[PDB]
Amino acid sequence: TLSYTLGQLAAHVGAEVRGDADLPIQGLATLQEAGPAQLSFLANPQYRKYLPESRAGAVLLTAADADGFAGTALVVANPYLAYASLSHLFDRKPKAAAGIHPTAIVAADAEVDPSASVGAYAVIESGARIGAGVSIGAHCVIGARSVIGEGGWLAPRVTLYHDVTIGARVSIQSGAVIGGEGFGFANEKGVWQKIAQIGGVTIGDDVEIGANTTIDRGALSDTLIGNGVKLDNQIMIAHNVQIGDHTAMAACVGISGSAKIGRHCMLAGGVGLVGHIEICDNVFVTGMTMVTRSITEPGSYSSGTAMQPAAEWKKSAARIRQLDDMARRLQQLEKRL
Amino acid sequence: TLSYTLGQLAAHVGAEVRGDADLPIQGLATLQEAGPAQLSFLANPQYRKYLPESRAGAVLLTAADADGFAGTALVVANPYLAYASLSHLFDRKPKAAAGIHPTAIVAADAEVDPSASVGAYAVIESGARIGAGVSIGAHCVIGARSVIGEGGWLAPRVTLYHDVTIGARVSIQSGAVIGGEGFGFANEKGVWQKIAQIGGVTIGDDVEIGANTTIDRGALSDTLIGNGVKLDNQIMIAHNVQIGDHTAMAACVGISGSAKIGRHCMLAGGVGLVGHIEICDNVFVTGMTMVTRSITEPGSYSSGTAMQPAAEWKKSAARIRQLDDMARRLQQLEKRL
Amino acid sequence: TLSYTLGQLAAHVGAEVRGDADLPIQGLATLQEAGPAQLSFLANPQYRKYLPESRAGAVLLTAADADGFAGTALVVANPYLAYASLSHLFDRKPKAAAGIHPTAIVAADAEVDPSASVGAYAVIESGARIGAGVSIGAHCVIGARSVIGEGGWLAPRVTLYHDVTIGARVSIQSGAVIGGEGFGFANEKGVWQKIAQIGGVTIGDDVEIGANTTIDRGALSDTLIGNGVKLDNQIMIAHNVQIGDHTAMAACVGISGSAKIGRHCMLAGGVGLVGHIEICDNVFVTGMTMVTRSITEPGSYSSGTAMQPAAEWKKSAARIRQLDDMARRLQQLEKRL
Ligand SMILES: O=C(O)CCC(=O)c1cccc2ccccc12
Ligand SMILES: O=C(O)CCC(=O)c1cccc2ccccc12
Ligand SMILES: O=C(O)CCC(=O)c1cccc2ccccc12
Ligand SMILES: [Mg+2]
Repeated sequence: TLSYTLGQLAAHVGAEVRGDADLPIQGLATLQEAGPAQLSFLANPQYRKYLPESRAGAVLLTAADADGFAGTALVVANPYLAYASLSHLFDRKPKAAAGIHPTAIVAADAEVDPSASVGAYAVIESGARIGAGVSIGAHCVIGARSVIGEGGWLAPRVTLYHDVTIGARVSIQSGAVIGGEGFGFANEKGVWQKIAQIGGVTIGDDVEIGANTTIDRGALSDTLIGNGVKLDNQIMIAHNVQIGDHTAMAACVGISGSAKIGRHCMLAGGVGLVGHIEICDNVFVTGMTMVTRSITEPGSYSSGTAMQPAAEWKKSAARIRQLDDMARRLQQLEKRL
Repeated sequence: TLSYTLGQLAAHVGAEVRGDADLPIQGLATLQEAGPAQLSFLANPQYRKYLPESRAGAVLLTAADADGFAGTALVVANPYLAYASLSHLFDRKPKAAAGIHPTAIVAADAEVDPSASVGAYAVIESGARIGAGVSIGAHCVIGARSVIGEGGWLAPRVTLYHDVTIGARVSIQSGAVIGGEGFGFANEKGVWQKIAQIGGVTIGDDVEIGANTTIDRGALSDTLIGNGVKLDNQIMIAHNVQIGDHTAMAACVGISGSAKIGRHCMLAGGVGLVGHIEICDNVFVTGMTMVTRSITEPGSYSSGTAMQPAAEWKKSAARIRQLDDMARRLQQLEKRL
Repeated sequence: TLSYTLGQLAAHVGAEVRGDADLPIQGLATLQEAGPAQLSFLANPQYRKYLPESRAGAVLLTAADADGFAGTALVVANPYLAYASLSHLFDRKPKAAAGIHPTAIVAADAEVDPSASVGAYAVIESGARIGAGVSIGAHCVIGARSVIGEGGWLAPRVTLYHDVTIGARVSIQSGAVIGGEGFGFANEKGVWQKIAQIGGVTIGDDVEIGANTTIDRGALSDTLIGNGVKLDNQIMIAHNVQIGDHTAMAACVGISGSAKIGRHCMLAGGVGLVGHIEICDNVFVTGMTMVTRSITEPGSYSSGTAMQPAAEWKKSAARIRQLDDMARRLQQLEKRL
């Protein structure tokens, strides 16, 4: 097991020990799943009720929660952010150290920093470029002239096409496909005719791309993902979308061709965006919303209906089908009075 | 071709022959696509009209349907369940018999039952564990310390991360990713900060996982899939979801972080569940529903609207935008009478 | 760089030069991103305002737009379709010329036209059949007795199962899975029992299949994709669906078991179709629509609600919950007058 003292861990997030710093810790855990060997935290004002009964060894707490506290504490401004920081010290994910696999193919035109690792059966086409301390997983395919900046981590079975440019510290889960040819077809008298896709992709720094997520290449200009953009799993980004820095998109979100999302935007799960619209900075879209027109006011937007028992849903739908009569009924009365 | 007598096939589901058991059969087919060489069935009271004209050789039938029947029958309590049983005898899917491929990599720390098969270019990291009569397809990646119980069938290009524990008789279609790092980020003054994902996955026995489906690893505790849980394709299960045994989820369903589904639940296609809610046992959610709050009453739940021609949809939406006036109009009249 | 004269390019789409045909061109570009080295076009009557200020070298234009035009033009009936045609001459996607990779496995029972290419670590099972001038990418898996007609292009990490038959000039982006076993289970007293999937797939000619798209094999008959059918990314086609020739489906669309779509149909993004319904020819379904019943009238169909600010959405939902009172209120008044 990986284990550390409260002192080593307090050091990492600059906390104050309020028991004994000598106490070993072997992993992290929620308030009411935590053992004596484990560090927890209170982030939610709500779970304030559940703190005393925790068998946690130690607890990341604001000075306020820590005050009159039965146990040993680690005191910090933001427990959750400290929790977030500490989480990496307990990550048991393997880290295949530097060098290529004999199996992995690499074109003679491909630069590949010595500090980087390429896993089994990998492939790397002509003009590729693997920046420093990058980690490329097994069965990954990098396409021609595609670029992963330093600190990148690509899980196995990730595919880049030709002409995909990525900043530093990229994180890409398995199954991801970047630079694919999206729907582009013209209608010649009711037959679809292939518009070839001759843009590429450009992705800034510190970007997460979740598993089985697809990002289409541009039609002419590049598909643009800004810096610190966090994309969950099963996401679809069409050709020529632009995403503002620090925008977060939850799972199963689909953005149509040429849509532009400003900065610090949050799209909840299974949001769709029609093509050729613009979303201004600081927009929250609630889950399974269909965004149909550009957004200029920052704030929160929804579509959908209240969940009901199916029977009540049928009565609602029917009450909705009779709105016309009700407005006819209501105009006949408007006359006589 | 694979072929069998009505007797061999009656044996397998303990049916009564009501023609001659000597009659060869070469495959199965629907009532009104069936040839003389083929066994059909009546499961639907509805298709009772379509039975006489069937050119089926033989028909799995309840005693009731079989009575006064022109053709040769196989009599059973449940034709459809008998149909289901017989279906496997006509499955032409290859079965790469035991042993590893020279190509496949296996770490020295990995146990791999002799009875199991590992296909071309496979990969198996340190501390892996391939139970007995498991079948691992080509380009599969098993991650470190991950465990497939006996009878497992993993199609090609399936990915397990580190620390994925799976019961017996697992069936996983291609493209599936289990143990991926889902969206977990804290907001440091408008920048997303990686919460590392240090849970794993635990999956019980007799579980189906469809193609390109993703199951996230836990943040701290494991992601939990109970026994006999049937997940269609393109599904997304976020970190720390719990699924009750015998729950079925149709394609394109997305379950957010920490949601709990009880047992014998049915989620129709493209249902979404917001995070941190609980669904009690025996809930049916109709297709493309957004479930926003916990469910305590067993039964059937919906959201969405009646499909209309687009023009009528526009008149509905407009009739809905004027509900406020209609309640103002209706309060002015409420006064004077 | 690839470069061509206006004359060579006018030749390809039979246009009339209305400056000098000697002028080299190095790529294509939108009206107001175009440099002097680049050919643009006016397809949209809307962007007619943006033509004069374009730094485009040359512009594909209808005679009408070209008339009194400051720059050098290429004159054609349909600029956009000419644009579509020309686009392929600037496609920088690599093209791994004929022959197999030493790495690639091929069964002795597999025919593989000499004109075709199979990339690194590919796999091709018994009874396969790679028609002429087909291109199979790295890590592709073709399953047993599956057939790609001539002119096919399969990106890397594409998976075919056993018994998948495909016409000519197929285009399949990465991550695609064709012939997977979809949800098929019977309920034996609340336990799901595997119905084996013993149909295959049949796909006509000139078909696009986008990335991470899944197409299920048939239960008994084949899954059917007609000719010139264009499927975007992240799409799910259940067992035994039928798609009419020239039907287009945008990204994240999900079609349930046994649904039939006629010809020249357009499904916008994230449309769902319930199983066992029929859609007649020439139907447009707007984005994120749930189609619940068969469609017989050609035209345009919708479900969903108008996007609102979340607050207004809450007032709408509440105004909708009080429709019953409003119809009670409206019946009490209907009495007294
Ligand atoms: O659920 C939360 O409350 C936050 C994350 C989120 O938006 C999400 C993730 C996955 C599937 C979903 C389905 C419906 C609504 C939301 C989601
Ligand atoms: O369609 C049925 O009636 C049963 C299976 C099912 O729920 C389904 C599967 C795939 C896509 C869907 C889209 C909308 C609604 C349902 C589905
Ligand atoms: O958006 C257009 O206007 C045309 C293409 C399209 O229908 C689309 C593509 C991807 C995601 C979507 C989400 C919602 C609505 C439409 C889409
Ligand atoms: Mg979806």
